[PDB]
Amino acid sequence: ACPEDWGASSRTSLCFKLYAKGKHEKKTWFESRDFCRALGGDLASINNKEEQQTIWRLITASGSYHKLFWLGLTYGSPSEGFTWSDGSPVSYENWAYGEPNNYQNVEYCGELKGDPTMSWNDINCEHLNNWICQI
Ligand SMILES: CC(=O)N[C@@H]1[C@@H](O[C@@H]2O[C@@H](C)[C@@H](O)[C@@H](O)[C@@H]2O)[C@H](O)[C@@H](CO)O[C@H]1O
Ligand SMILES: [Ca+2]
Repeated sequence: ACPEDWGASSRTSLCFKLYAKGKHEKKTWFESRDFCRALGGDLASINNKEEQQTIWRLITASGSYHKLFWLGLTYGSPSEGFTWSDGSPVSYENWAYGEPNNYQNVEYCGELKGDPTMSWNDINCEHLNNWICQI
């Protein structure tokens, strides 16, 4: 079961919460990770298409599209490539076309484009974004 405002009550329920903020309250990737971890959770990992649907549904209920959200995607070692901050394997991927491209060699964190594509892009970790936590 999920906490109130994070999901449903069934044993298989996955718990996510959107944090959409104005520019003066958006956070870097590391700040967002720390915020979610302070609650006992982490930045959201999207481990399969079912979790993707869950998050997309939350976005539709928000009444706001096209927003960008930090996910728990962070680059590891050169041989690892991208990892999830919660330690789960990156088995499922939904990178946008041509991503991750490490554009200009400065893109080590992953963001979700909150539109129907639900696609991922690697971007500079110091950008200020909205974020999604899990618990
Ligand atoms: C898919 C791809 O390689 N896109 C390149 C562009 O990078 C993309 O857009 C920028 C603004 C940033 O969001 C990147 O994280 C993203 O991958 C790049 O700007 C452009 C330069 O001419 O080349 C594209 O191919
Ligand atoms: Ca990129």
